[PDB]
Amino acid sequence: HTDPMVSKGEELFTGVVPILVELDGDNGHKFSVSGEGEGDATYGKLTLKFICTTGKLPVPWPTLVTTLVLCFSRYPDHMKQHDFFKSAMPEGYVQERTIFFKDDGNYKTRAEVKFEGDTLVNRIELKGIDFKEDGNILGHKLEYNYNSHNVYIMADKQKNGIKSNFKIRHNIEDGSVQLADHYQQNTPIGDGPVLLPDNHYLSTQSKLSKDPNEKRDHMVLLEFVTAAG
Repeated sequence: HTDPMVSKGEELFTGVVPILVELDGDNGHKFSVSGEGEGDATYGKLTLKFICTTGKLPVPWPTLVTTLVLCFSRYPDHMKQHDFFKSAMPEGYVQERTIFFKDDGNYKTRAEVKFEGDTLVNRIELKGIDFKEDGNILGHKLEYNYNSHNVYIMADKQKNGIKSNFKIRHNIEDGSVQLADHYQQNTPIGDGPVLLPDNHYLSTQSKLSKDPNEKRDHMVLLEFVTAAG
């Protein structure tokens, strides 16, 4: 890369980076989720296996996919200047979201994504309120799958970061659809310079699977993210 700042952020994601994901979540049903796996940013490849360490997960697994490391997205060479997530490393960035579920409750998530040595760590705290106890979320009426999406990344120059809002559409078991309206903002942790991008997209593609030898409530995730625009 002609740009040495781009060479700084890209050097941290040249090969296979190990990932660790931790989530403390909360109507007020408390739970915890631990995730482990690898990330290959040269390909946008994501391989993660999450485990509900507190027992049964009180929510459906697909509703936590967007919450449970966009720094592993594959940014094309002519777009490396627009990679905010990698440019904030290794100090990291804070990812905050409010996920509105149509005719149900909402998630409020605060995340710290940073490097701890060779390991990329994702710290999440999740607060969910105003959910229906027998609704789709708390009643586990969502199917165990996921769709492909294109999220619009814009930058906020007054926060020195990014912002994005997009719609995730979960599939209800009866054939209907549950809307999860996302609002997202990302700010850098350190004081150093970062890459404030132009408007672009992130094309996502996910697969949900189960480990036949795992007896705890878990989710296997295969995800590919690539930027476009």
